Amino acid sequence: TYAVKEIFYTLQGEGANAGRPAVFCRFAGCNLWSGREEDRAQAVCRFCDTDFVGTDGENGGKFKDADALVATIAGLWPAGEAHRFVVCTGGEPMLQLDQPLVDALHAAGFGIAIETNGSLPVLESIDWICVSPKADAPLVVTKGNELKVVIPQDNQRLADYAKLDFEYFLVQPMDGPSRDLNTKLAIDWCKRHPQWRLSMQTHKYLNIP
Amino acid sequence: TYAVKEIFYTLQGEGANAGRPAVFCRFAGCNLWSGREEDRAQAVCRFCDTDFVGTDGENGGKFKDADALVATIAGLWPAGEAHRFVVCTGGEPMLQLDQPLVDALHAAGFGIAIETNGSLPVLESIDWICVSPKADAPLVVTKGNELKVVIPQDNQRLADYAKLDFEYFLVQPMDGPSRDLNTKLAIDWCKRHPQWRLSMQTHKYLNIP
Ligand SMILES: C[S@@+](CC[C@H](N)C(=O)[O-])C[C@H]1O[C@@H](n2cnc3c(N)ncnc32)[C@H](O)[C@@H]1O
Ligand SMILES: C[S@@+](CC[C@H](N)C(=O)[O-])C[C@H]1O[C@@H](n2cnc3c(N)ncnc32)[C@H](O)[C@@H]1O
Ligand SMILES: Nc1nc2c(c(=O)[nH]1)N[C@@H](C(=O)O)CN2
Ligand SMILES: Nc1nc2c(c(=O)[nH]1)N[C@@H](C(=O)O)CN2
Ligand code: SF4
Ligand code: SF4
Ligand code: NA
Ligand code: NA
Ligand code: NA
Repeated sequence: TYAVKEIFYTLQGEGANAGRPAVFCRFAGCNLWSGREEDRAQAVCRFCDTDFVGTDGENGGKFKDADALVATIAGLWPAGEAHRFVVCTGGEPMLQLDQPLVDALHAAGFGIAIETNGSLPVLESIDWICVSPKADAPLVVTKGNELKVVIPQDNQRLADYAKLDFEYFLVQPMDGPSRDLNTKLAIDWCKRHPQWRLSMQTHKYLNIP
Repeated sequence: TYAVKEIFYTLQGEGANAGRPAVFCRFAGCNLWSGREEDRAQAVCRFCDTDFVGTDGENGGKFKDADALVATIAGLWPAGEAHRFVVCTGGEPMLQLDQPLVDALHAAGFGIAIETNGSLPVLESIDWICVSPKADAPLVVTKGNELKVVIPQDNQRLADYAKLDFEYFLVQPMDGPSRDLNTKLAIDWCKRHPQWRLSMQTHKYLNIP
């Protein structure tokens, strides 16, 4: 059984796949924050820009099995078009994403991406693994396709991340009252340490979901 | 001998490599437009957003040979950092980019990207080939890494471009008085035909060179 906040079709706004059409499957619930504003100030992850509480968003609900969920995800794809691509996110998707859902998505022709905080083991049959490490959480996922680090966070050991086994190393400016400041910081970081590339949250500039 | 408008260090704003630190080598001169405003209305390519006239920009000039040009390019890279990457553009870079410059850049440890209008044969030893076809010009480069089509253009057979031999197919909104309009058209195009992905001119949103 899957608790899903929302499912929607848009362009991936972030990371190496920015600009790519994708169905987003946003799972409800996270292991680093309750999602309640009352808890934010004491949480492990305190800067979250997302509503992942409950199953009341667009196409959200409790799905009784993988087939039900895949049917809804598939239904959002343009008729007759291939290149099916789904981004599993949340919330922390690895609280719920399992091999049966991965297998059912694959059998429906989807390539699968995940957005994960890296504090939980990931299924390696997932096609595109994006890990976004939180400075005060364990990082147990040390290989993947892209490591997308939100900066700045206190306690961060940023240069150390570049030692890990990823294809791409990205910094993403932390949105909030200092987004423009953080964007300049991020640009400067990449220019000084060009192993790193910039990940903009482009959907916020394009004003799309 | 090379006529170079400007050379500068920044992040690639466009295409699949958007966000990546790069030295931009902007060659002076193009074969589809003189670069003069009085000629724009009659040019083969009429929507250009770039100044490629003369050799008077930052680090711009007339370079004696490949070694002199590579020296200036390499000089802009952060000392002791690898991942060297140069984007050859202009102007139309294939008017000037030759094998000795490519070989010299490679010997200096640079990966080489090109931004080309596709009307001239390209050097296939270039590491990253981005082709941006102009609807009223011939297209003689029909394979490469990314095909980044600026939209809308009159006379365009946009869907048909997808039959060419590229890894990525992108649409980029035409900047000018209708940028926001064209951005909406481009997003819609990708969502309708998800083989295509959106290429934003992110440097214009970030306000960086
Ligand atoms: C909402 S999280 C959900 C996926 C997973 N829980 C994670 O943290 O990777 C999706 C992405 O948004 C990023 N993000 C969250 N809050 C952000 C903020 N205020 N500014 C920028 N990126 C943010 C996260 O780091 C992550 O890369
Ligand atoms: C200035 S051109 C130089 C390289 C070569 N002349 C070409 O056209 O590809 C660099 C890139 O900017 C794109 N471009 C030019 N004018 C533009 C505009 N008004 N809006 C959006 N992209 C534009 C071109 O299509 C090309 O992809
Ligand atoms: N367009 C778009 N892209 C996104 C997001 C989002 O909310 N919209 N959210 C991010 C996420 O929550 O995973 C990833 N990329
Ligand atoms: N940052 C940045 N990226 C660019 C450009 C530019 O002017 N700035 N110009 C484009 C070009 O003229 O090739 C390609 N990408
Ligand atoms: S770990 Fe991801 S989903 Fe959870 S609070 Fe942090 S950014 Fe939000
Ligand atoms: S072909 Fe490229 S450089 Fe030449 S006018 Fe068009 S966009 Fe500008
Ligand atoms: Na989000
Ligand atoms: Na330009
Ligand atoms: Na058209």
